[PDB]
Amino acid sequence: GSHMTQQIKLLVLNGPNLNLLGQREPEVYGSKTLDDIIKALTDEAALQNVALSHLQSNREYELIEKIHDAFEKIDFIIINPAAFTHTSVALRDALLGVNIPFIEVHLSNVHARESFRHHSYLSDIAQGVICGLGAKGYSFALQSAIGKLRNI
Amino acid sequence: GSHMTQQIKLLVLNGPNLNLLGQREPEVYGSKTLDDIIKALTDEAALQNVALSHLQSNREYELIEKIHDAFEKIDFIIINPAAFTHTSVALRDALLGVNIPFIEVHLSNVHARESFRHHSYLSDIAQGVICGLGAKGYSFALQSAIGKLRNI
Amino acid sequence: SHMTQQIKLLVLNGPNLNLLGQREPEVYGSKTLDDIIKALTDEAALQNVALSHLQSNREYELIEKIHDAFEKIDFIIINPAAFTHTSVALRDALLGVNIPFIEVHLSNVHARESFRHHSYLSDIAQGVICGLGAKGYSFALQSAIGKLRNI
Amino acid sequence: SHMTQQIKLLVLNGPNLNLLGQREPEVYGSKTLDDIIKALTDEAALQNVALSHLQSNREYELIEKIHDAFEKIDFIIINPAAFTHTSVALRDALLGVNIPFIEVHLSNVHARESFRHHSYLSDIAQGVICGLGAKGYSFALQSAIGKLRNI
Amino acid sequence: GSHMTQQIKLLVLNGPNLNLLGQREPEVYGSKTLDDIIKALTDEAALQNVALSHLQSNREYELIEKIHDAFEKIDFIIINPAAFTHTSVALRDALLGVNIPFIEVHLSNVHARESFRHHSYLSDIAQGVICGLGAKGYSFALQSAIGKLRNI
Amino acid sequence: MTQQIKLLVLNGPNLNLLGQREPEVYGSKTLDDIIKALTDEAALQNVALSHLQSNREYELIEKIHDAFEKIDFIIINPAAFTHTSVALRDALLGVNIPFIEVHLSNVHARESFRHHSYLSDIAQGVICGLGAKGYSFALQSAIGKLRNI
Amino acid sequence: TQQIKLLVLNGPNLNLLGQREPEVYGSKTLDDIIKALTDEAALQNVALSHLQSNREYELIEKIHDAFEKIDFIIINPAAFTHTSVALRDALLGVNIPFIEVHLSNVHARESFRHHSYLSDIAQGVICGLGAKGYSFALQSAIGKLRNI
Amino acid sequence: TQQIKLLVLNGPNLNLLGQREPEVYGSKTLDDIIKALTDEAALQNVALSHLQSNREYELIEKIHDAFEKIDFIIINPAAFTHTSVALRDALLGVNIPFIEVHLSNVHARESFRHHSYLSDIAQGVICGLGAKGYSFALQSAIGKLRNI
Amino acid sequence: MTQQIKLLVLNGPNLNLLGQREPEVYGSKTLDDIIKALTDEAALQNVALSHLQSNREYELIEKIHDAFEKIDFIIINPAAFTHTSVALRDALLGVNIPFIEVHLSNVHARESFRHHSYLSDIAQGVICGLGAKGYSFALQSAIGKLRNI
Amino acid sequence: MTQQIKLLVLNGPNLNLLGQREPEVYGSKTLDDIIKALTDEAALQNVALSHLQSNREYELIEKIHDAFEKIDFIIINPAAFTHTSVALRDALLGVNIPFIEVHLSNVHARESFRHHSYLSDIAQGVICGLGAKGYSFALQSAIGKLRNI
Amino acid sequence: TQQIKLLVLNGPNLNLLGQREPEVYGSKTLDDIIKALTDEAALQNVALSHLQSNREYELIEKIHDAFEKIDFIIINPAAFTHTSVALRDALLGVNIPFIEVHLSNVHARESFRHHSYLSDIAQGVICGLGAKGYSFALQSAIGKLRNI
Amino acid sequence: SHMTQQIKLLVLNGPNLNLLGQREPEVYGSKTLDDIIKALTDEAALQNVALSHLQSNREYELIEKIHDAFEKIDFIIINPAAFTHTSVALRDALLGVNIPFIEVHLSNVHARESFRHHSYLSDIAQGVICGLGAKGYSFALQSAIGKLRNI
Repeated sequence: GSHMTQQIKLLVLNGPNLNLLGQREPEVYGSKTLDDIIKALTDEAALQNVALSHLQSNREYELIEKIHDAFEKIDFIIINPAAFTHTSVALRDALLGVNIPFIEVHLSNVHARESFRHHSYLSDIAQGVICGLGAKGYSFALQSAIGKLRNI
Repeated sequence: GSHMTQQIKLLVLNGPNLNLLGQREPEVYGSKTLDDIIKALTDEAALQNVALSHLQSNREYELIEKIHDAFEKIDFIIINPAAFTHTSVALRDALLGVNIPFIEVHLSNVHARESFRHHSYLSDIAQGVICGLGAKGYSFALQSAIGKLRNI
Repeated sequence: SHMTQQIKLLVLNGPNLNLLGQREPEVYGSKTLDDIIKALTDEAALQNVALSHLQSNREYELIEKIHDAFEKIDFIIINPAAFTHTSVALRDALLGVNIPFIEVHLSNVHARESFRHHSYLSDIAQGVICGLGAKGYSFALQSAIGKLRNI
Repeated sequence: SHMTQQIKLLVLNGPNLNLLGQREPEVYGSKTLDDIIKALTDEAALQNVALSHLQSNREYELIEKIHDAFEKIDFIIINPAAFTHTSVALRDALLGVNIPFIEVHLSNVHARESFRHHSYLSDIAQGVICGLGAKGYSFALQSAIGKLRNI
Repeated sequence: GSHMTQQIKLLVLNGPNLNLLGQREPEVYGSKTLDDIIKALTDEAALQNVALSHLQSNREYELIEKIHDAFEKIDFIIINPAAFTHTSVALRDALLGVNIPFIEVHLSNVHARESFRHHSYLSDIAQGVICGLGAKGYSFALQSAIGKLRNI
Repeated sequence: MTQQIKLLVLNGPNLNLLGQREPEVYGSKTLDDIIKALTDEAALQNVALSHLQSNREYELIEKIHDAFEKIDFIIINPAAFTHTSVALRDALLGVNIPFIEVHLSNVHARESFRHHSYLSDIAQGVICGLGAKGYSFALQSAIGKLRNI
Repeated sequence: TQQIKLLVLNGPNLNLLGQREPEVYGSKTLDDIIKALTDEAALQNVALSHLQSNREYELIEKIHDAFEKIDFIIINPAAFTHTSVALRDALLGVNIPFIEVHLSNVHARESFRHHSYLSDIAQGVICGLGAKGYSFALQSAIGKLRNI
Repeated sequence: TQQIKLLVLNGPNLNLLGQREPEVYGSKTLDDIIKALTDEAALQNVALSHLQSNREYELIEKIHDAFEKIDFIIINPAAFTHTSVALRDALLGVNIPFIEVHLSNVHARESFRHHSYLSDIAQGVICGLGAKGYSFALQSAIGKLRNI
Repeated sequence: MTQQIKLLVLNGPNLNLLGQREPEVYGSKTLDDIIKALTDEAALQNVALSHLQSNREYELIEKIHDAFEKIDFIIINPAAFTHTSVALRDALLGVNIPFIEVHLSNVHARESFRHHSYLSDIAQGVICGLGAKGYSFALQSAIGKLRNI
Repeated sequence: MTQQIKLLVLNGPNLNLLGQREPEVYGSKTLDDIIKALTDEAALQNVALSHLQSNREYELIEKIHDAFEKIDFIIINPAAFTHTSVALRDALLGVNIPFIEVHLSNVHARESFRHHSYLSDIAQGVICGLGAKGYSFALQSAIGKLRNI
Repeated sequence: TQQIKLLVLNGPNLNLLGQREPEVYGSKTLDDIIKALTDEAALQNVALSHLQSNREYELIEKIHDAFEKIDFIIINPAAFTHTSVALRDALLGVNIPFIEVHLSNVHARESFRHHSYLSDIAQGVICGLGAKGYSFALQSAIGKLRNI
Repeated sequence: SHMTQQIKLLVLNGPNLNLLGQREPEVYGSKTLDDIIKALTDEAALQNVALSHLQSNREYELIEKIHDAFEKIDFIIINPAAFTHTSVALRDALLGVNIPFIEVHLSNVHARESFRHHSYLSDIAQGVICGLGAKGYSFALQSAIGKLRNI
């Protein structure tokens, strides 16, 4: 506690369709964009000596290749795989292959939606899972990650 | 009926392997190419004041990103997702995210093929589904779409 | 129509389709089964297709009409309605007379209860149309003409 | 805290959570349920949230506390522990009083036996946190404040 | 047997995450890289008048498009689809569309791993399947392919 | 003063056999005996009760179509058709008359194929196992629903 | 007539009847239903006793106490219908005939509500007919016990 | 011997036997099979009656009419084997013993044809042996009724 | 004049117990009685009928291998092995002799594990529930198939 | 000389009914009779045997919590709770006392919902079907495990 | 007492007990367990006979030979528990009561080991308690046969 | 072969494999089991592998041979044929003697009936070869040599 902390390098990965946040019927579904969420999250992290990086993609390969590039360079991942949660064994195997701990986040409550959304190829190997709490879910994952890495 | 119609903008999306149409054993499986089908369909649409656009891809992301780019620009989609019908939740979520009505088409009768082909991530949110009627399926979807948008 | 060989096509409609247009027409639609068949028969005749029709709430009347179609009808368009999910006997009647057919549904069965997702006909149909309303019968007619004339 | 309307929040903990910190603390952890609730109550008070708590191994005490919360509590945070997988009665108590809630688990249920993968609460919760240990209750508190104050 | 053989053109396809071979904890999981395996395999093939080509990708489309480009140019495929074995109907349909015989290989024993890894969209249409025998699996597939094409 | 209610009772296949075989074992009451009693009970509360029993699915479907805008409530025991007839479900939905499903026997005590009904989810409610009084209970429920008592 | 002793058992959450949004979900309380049913029974020389509880044990222990004291049970186990093998085995152990009643049509609700641990051993089941279901169960019990 | 009265019931589509591509699927018609079977029965003092129908009700109503009139039933329900609970309950209701017969081997066909609503309550089942299956069922019925 | 048919009857485990326990209850007929009668019936139609019953799966498999090019038709009651032995299925496929599956009891009236057979889909046909006459029916069917009568 | 063993027997719902109904049919032995006999058998081998039977799941959970660091071994018949109570599984795991699961009846001969136990995989072992002696067998096993005999 | 004749049957691979890594998996051999059990039985005037086999037929044929000769069977079918309908039908055919025993807790092992072809027709089942399970089965058999 | 320690390898073949090459050899193939084993034994000997073989239609002969292999055999290659899908006893024999093995099938089981898709051995095998015909045994031999010699 008394010493300066070591910088944590944390990567946030977002999957398909999350670039649409804030676009359709904003008076109904909300006005906050993904860029707004990540800007806020990057500032929150920087006040705790965390250098937060981000990629969102509709391209599964961009997410896989970014996980590979994270090897021995990133301390922790926060991932919202979106639709690829239910379909991508390749993302599971990238995360197991680089051995970086991660937390799974969803804006929506997947358990209140169709039954196909109730199965995740990541949840069993995640440190934990947050769903249904909106944009704050990313901040909760960041808080969890800092506490896990610094034992606080 | 008495007034000039408003132009309809319709996008046709084709998924993987449909670029192979007409290539293998044409005396056995048929000589018509996908370009032949789309040329004919584009002319059929133009005679009814429909501007028909098209993308075929083996790249799921190209299809997702084209759906995103369609937002507030396209009135209706006709999609043959091919193999991605059974696998792509991301395509389901792109179509729900942009809120454009669509019809699902297959050249083959999926119900006569393997059991994995009997489930579609699109069929329940499509306006309707055509399968097994070959290339004419696209024309039937176009006819349906014009009637739905112009109430005829 | 003149240069072509006449096609003989039978349309079969299952139970409850006689109710089309009856209840809350402002809500569920005004068009009757008679209206759909009149229009379809006119469309067929202009392409040298002689179109016959039977609708029934009696499974046997559909089976027996299929038997009577043997060596007399080129193509069948069938909306079996609720019998789609229940009638093995209709499947075996169609297999027994070996006439190609298309399955049509007005509604999108895939958007409805899971018991409607299974058909005893879809695997042996030439193809299936669902969810496009009454134009689905015209699409089936168009498809049948193209198949039998190679056009 | 001053400018805000006070929130009344109830935390409910199910069976066996009273054992936290008791067995092999060097191995499974030292922190007790009392330690988690003391900290959580202090965190709530600084944001003008009055936080009440009940833990029980008695399903009825949880049901009856939910009934007593009607028209008196704004939000519930619940870790039903083993009752997550078994108690339809707790589901119906929460539906019956119509208070929004968040489900929390210390452990990652998805990493454990398949019977723990099913919850009678998760579909009607506002959301679910699992696997993040005792900070999950604080995350649920943060979420509840943001939802009720639109912040 | 007495005549010179006709050259066989064989394509090896590798799916996602196989580029990680040899990288993590090599004293534990092994030091051999995918490039090491393919170099050895290409030399083994060249001594039997087989011209062996290779693509590994984390991009499903690169694998699909390479299969399409193989049409009437390649005699046989060896494929380790990795995670896409369990998920990609599109790869199944590319291989059926070009009608090139193939053998499925896995370094790991998929039957000893999670139940989702027990189903393959390729195994029923492969000539055969090798799993669990490590890098030699590719050599066994090559040996099998030569014998099938030359009737030896 | 009450407005007359018009109520139709529909009985499916094999219920015409009630009372016929080994009456000392399975009971002596016939379907005609149940319906005569029920028609009298209904008449005392200004309900005009009509009845069809059939082994012909079509006769039940066609009767339901003919009931449109003419009948206030249906009591149906579809017997074996409860587990097999989607067409009866769709007839009842298509005419939009409220109904109650009744079975003399406790279907939940019988083979597992009898545990599912194509009508139970869209019925007002379901009565099983209580013998012939179940039709009386259904009649009482229908009167209370239509007259808000 | 010989007096019949009949016990009505109600499971969890039925104490909430009539409390929330009464203009929407209904004004009748469980006490209203039981007071009416107790009167209906007393006019036919039936002594009707009642227990509603959110405590599974209270219902089990009441069933044990009914042994050789009660002629018939009417039970709405509410959520416990789908979960309590212990209630099934309490009813089988005391061998008192019973009818299962639900206010709501369980078949119209989620699939987990389609299965009952009691329905196969009940005399019969009534669902979806609201509070009159308890009256129909009482009528059925009288007819069975008095052969009328 | 005492005369036996035996009813043979045939379900849907069996009227098509012998009609389509006879060089491929066979020339024997249902009338050919039944005329032969009626003669085989008459030589053993069995009066054999027959109904084939595509109408489920005709088969149900024939079974009701058989009550206390017929000693044994042979039934090939064809497609109705897999679908008709009503036929099962008609046979259980009149309590006449019966054998189930199919011309084709249902076990070699699609999985929905593997389940019968009649097989568990039949005396026995014959499938796949063609038209001789009806003769074997007749032989079995004679042996059961005359204890031979 | 007919050509002689050579037919092998195979019986699986526990069928040697026929007739032994509580004969007044379960029957007095032994397997030897059934086979002696069947061998006589076959001989009258110029069929040479051979038999093996075993509790040893291998004795049945090895007999089927030995039948190759020597036996025209098999009648098999695999008893418990019907539900468990893929190896018997593959023996029969490997020698390509037509066969009929017979069971004395109605397997469809018994526990659900008895409802599946590794032989029924590749048999010419299946007879169950008709007691010892089922072997006679199978013999009649085999004669008719081989002689086109 | 042996060290005393402290052993707790837990009995779940409905076992208080043992011996009550139709004793000429279902048996006359009461739970009190079984426990008195078992307590005497344990005392002869320097085992102090305590007991709770309850229809209240919480009384069983709370007793298991109270056993922590005070009891060497548990014998539990959870009765109906065997098939329903994850909370009892988690109580037993949380105090880490070895246990044996016992049932008087053969659960495998009863309805399929009785075939699954939330305790059987984490028990030392399971005894079913052998009546009241099953508690004696569990006691013998516990003595042998704790004393390595 | 009247002498009881009791047969113990052991299935495949139980001959390996005590062979591999005895410091890890245990030193007791099957012959050690059976010699002790034979002595325990002989002190109670039980004649105990034993067969262990990797040959399914040897166990089936031994059960047939037990008919009217043996009062009770204790069986650990090992792998055959999950696979052998033939063993079930041998035990049902000779109608000798039996107890099923496993050394290991099958419920803690793979899901295919959770199902037994014998458990529903056994008198009872013992698993997970090691070699003492055979003694408990012997104690149970004595009590049943002598009403003690 | 000289510089290496000799490997002792056992090949086990299940039921019906004795029929290889017997029926319609022009159609299903001419090569016999004896031909495969002669060739395999020669291939082994050139790499200082002493190869023993048993084929049987008797499950017990396979079980007992596995028991007899304890502390005497380095590696097993097994084609259990139909017993792959049925024999828990063979699984437990191999687990009981703790000798590593490879499962081989001539045919592609995944292309055949669904009951052939499940193996009681595949999860505990070092690996599995199917569909490659008789060369699969040679591939298994090659794999075993590389594993035991670290080459």
